[PDB]
Amino acid sequence: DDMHMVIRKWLSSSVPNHKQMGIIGAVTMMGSVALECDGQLSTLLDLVGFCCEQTPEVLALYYDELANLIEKQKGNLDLQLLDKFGKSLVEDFPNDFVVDLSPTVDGSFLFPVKSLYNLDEDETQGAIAINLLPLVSVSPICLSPCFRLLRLYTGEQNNGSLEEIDALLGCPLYLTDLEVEGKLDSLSKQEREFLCSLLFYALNWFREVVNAFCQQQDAEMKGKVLTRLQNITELQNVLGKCLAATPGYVPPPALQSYRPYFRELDLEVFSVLHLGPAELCFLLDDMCWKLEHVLTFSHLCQRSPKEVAVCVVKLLKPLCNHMENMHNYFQTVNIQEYQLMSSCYHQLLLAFRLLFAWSGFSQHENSNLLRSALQVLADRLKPGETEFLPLE
Repeated sequence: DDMHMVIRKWLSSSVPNHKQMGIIGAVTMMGSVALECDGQLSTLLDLVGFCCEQTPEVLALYYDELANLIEKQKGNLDLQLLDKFGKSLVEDFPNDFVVDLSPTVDGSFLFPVKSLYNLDEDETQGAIAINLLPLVSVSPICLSPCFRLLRLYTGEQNNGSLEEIDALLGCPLYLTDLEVEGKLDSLSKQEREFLCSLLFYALNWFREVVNAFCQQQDAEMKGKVLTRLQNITELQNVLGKCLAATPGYVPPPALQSYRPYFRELDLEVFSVLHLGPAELCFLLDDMCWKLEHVLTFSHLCQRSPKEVAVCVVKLLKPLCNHMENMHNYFQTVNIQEYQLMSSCYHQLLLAFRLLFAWSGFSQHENSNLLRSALQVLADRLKPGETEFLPLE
């Protein structure tokens, strides 16, 4: 009763500071049923809805709270209890964001709506699309939290996430013509600020979907993932020239100045390396930025440094194959390609030093991990047959 009272008091508190802590405590309390349980939960969620039904940012934090809850203890979460609280999203999401994809879309938008980036579905589900342009003018901020929770719930209900949300991967996106990026001066700080926000939201949506679908491996899925990665790098290249003409801008809470505003990239994404130069440079930059902090940001901190180390060591073979390809190219050997390859090489070596300089290898418990990594490198040198050779 005391906990419920303090949670309700914080929910009704006028100062926004710590009001988010109310929803944090609410999801923490709901975690207690993660083995008449529904009554107190219903009262708490009624209070939360009353105190945040008109707050979009609070709704975003609420969805993120469920996402973190499912991610943390998704192994043995109760299916029926989770469904009884989360059944609303199945109707909430497509009714809000899943718009019709008819070609007769019209309105008072600043730029025309074009169905860019048609997926592998050649008109199979043309009536389904993500109408971001009418939505910006259900709020824009909450899209990727809601998609994250939908993905996690579908993974809970069904082992393969394809059976529920398979059509979402190849959907088009409502956007204007990229050629307008050349005529930036025509914007006059009226259209430029409008389209900057839209470009950020498009990048965040693409990051969310590639984060969702990359871990699951199926026939032809990986090609769609790689094409989406190409779409991300093309959009980022457009955004660079766009933001070059913006003296200042404040993006939503969610060219490395805009690093923290992007959606966090899951550590499973680097399983994709098992590709052009731009995508490889982008992924390696993300990996190096993570290892520069962990081994010397909310999602990867959930797991210990030992888990990060074993996950990184699992990927050592494709890195070696890439390095050998770089060596062959440079021996055999286009200013842009030369710069890209030099950056990739410098990103490959920095990752190597950050792995091997990990202080935790001083302790004796991690002898097997270091022996395995050195075994991989030695097997890369010779034909094989390490046979558990001596350390020297």
